[PDB]
Amino acid sequence: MLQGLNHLTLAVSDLASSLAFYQQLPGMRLHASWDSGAYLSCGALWLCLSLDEQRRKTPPQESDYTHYAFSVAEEEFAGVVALLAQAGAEVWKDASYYFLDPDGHKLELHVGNLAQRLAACRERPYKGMVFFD
Amino acid sequence: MLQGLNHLTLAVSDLASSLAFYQQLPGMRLHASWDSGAYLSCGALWLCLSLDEQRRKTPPQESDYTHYAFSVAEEEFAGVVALLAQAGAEVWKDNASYYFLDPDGHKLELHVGNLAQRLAACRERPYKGMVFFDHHHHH
Ligand SMILES: [Mn+2]
Ligand SMILES: [Mn+2]
Ligand code: NI
Ligand code: NI
Repeated sequence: MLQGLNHLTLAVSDLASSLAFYQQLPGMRLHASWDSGAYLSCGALWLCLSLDEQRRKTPPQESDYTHYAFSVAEEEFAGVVALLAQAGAEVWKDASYYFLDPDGHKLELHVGNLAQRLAACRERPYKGMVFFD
Repeated sequence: MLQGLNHLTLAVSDLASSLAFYQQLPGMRLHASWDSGAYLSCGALWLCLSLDEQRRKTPPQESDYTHYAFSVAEEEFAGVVALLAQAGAEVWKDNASYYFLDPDGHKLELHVGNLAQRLAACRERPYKGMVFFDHHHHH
């Protein structure tokens, strides 16, 4: 039986460039690096960077909505966003902040879990929404 | 401070096709669905499906190595892979890991072991040019 996400692996074109970008994020931690990848963690998240020359840096309008979001407390959301604004991180769309990584992977800062989102969705459902017990 | 992965959102071309696929995985559980998306959980993972016009069934050779792996216990790895083999899930890379695609071509994986165990394995035998940053006394 599946117990959860084991690891998230992102294909990167320049490992040193990607390592600088993720090391600036508070909570991100570098455990090891080698010639074609690196191992990082962020809380329980095991993040793996994999060097891939068949990885393009893609502008956000030319990729789909697949994105990866990281948890930030409400009291610290404003701080982290200011840190990425000062760093010059490019935003790709409009309690969330959407920013890309050096290769164009769509990332997000988000406050709230799945339980708070379903509760909000109960009080105001989307079109055709069904809840399952 | 970033505390961890908040949610993983996958773009899908057929929402109903995708929910059949992910619900076939034991432990994958559906909480809500609507016209253009769904909310699922798997342990602590919050998985979100988002219906997208601009999404192709991408062949594995035409996409990069970005993939998403799910944890399975050692005693149950064979069962879950056998379940996906009988279901006909397309494999995207040879072989404690099993690499399979979802109906849109998102690269997935089942894996036994965590990052602490992989780091231990890597220190017994490192990759090319590997440098470790958690202090150890392995020789
Ligand atoms: Mn999101
Ligand atoms: Mn993997
Ligand atoms: Ni040894
Ligand atoms: Ni020591």
